[PDB]
Amino acid sequence: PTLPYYQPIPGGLNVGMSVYIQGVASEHMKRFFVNFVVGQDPGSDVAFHFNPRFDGWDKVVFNTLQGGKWGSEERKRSMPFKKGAAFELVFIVLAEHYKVVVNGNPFYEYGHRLPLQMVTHLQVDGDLQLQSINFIGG
Repeated sequence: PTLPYYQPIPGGLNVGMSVYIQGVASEHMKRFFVNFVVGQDPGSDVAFHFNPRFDGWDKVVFNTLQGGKWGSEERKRSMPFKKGAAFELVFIVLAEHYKVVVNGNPFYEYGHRLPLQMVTHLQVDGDLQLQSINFIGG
C-alpha cells in the first residue's frame, strides 16, 4: 500500500476485530498517525487518533475528533517506535477500548468516545513506509 492510505474497513469496525499494520518508521520521522475515521467526507469525525511524536519528549498522543473539535488528549510518554526501524502495530478492538500492541508489547488501552460501529475507514499517513495493512477477525 501507498501513502497516504485512506481505505474502507471491510464490513466496518466490529468488536473482536484486529487491525495489523506492518511498516517502517522513517529515518527522519517526526510524526505519523493512524485514524479510525467516521466516513470519507471532508471534516469527518475521527473516533480514534493514534499519533506517535518525536518532537520534544518522545511520546504517543491519543485523541478523538468530534464535530470539528479535538477532545482531551491522552498521552503516553514512551516511544515504542524507532527511526528507521520496522514495526508491527496492532489494534485489538474490544468492547471497552482499543487495545494497542506494538512489536508484541501491550502499549495502551484507549476507551471508546465515539461508538466503534460508526467507524468506516482507516487512515494512515506521515513519516513512515507501509508494508502491509490487514484486517483480522471481522
